[PDB]
Amino acid sequence: GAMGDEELPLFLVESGDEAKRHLLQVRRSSSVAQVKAMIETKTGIIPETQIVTLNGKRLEDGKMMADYGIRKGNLLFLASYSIGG
Repeated sequence: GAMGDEELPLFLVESGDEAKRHLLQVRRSSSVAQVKAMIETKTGIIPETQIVTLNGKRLEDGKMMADYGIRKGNLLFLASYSIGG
């Protein structure tokens, strides 16, 4: 509606392969649920299994980027659940 920057950039670093890098713009107030929603739009990995991690912190449900005190174009580490057993 008017001039103003709300959304904030981000950096996706695949844990399995550092070569896989993807910069995505998402609001800080955006919760990991919506943020990861985009992460799926680019990677395709189901959210329920997508384990993202901020600066030493783990991405929880309902938690917003701002909750982690992130910054414009903050670093994010992408991960995925494993079998183990």
